[PDB]
Amino acid sequence: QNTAGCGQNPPSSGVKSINVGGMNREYILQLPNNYDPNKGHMLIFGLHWLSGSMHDVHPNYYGLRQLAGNNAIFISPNGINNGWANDGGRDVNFIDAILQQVRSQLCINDSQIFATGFSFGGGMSYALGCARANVFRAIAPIAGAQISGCSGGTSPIAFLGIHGTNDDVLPIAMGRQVRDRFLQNNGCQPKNAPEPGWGQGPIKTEYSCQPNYPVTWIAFSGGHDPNQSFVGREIWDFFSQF
Ligand SMILES: *[C@@H]1O[C@H](CO)[C@@H](O[C@@H]2O[C@H](CO)[C@@H](O)[C@H](O)[C@H]2NC(C)=O)[C@H](O)[C@H]1NC(C)=O
Ligand SMILES: COc1cc(/C=C/C(=O)O)ccc1O
Ligand SMILES: [Mg+2]
Repeated sequence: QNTAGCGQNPPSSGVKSINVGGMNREYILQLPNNYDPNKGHMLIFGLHWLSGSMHDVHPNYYGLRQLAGNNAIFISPNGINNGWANDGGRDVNFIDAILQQVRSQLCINDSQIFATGFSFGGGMSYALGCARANVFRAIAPIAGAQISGCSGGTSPIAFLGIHGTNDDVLPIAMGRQVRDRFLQNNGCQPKNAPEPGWGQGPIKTEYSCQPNYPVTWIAFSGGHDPNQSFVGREIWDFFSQF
């Protein structure tokens, strides 16, 4: 179902500021090349990593921008202290405030709201899946871990996890913990997920879960690096199935 912003004159793309409980915070809004204000769009949050900023995720959005056509609106929010510590839920509240604002300004399909990010931004995507499973259709942490909290975390939500076997910063076992939570929440049948050897190609494992709540795990043989050529393709294909 489409939001109240449908049919309204659109704002401009660029850096926006927003008051969150007295705290001034900032995000980048990127409209598609051809924005039809009468068509419901996907909404994709891309979340930066530690010591990064919103300006590192924009303009490429982990490879999604080049694949998305006119179907998606992109948002790159800025973390406090170049991170997503999410103290007391303040970063979940930030996302709540962005959503309230953009849904009233833009034509968004409420069943196509997504979040993805790398490392600390993958932790933050996980926190949104824990606390806002009613809002987000799917999350895709890249080298994620439980480092931004997880309040709630019992509801199902479609999940794609990507992680490198030789990641020395957030070891892959931390990403498997995130995955295993949604294998339980989504009612997935137990299944072995093989992971590649050194110098071997990525291995994607698709689980059998409740119909609306798929779980996919992709392990690649590299390290702490989101710039693999399959990343944008796999995330887009996962998001566009809904
Ligand atoms: C908003 O998004 C939903 C889900 O993507 C759309 O519902 C889909 O409609 C297409 C039409 O063939 C089919 O793939 C399915 O029937 C629906 N997919 C689901 C429910 O996952 C919906 O049409 C979009 N637009 C509006 C106005 O709701
Ligand atoms: C190991 O624990 C942590 C790791 C990170 C790394 C974030 C990043 O690389 O983006 C952040 C916070 C942590 O508590
Ligand atoms: Mg298109």
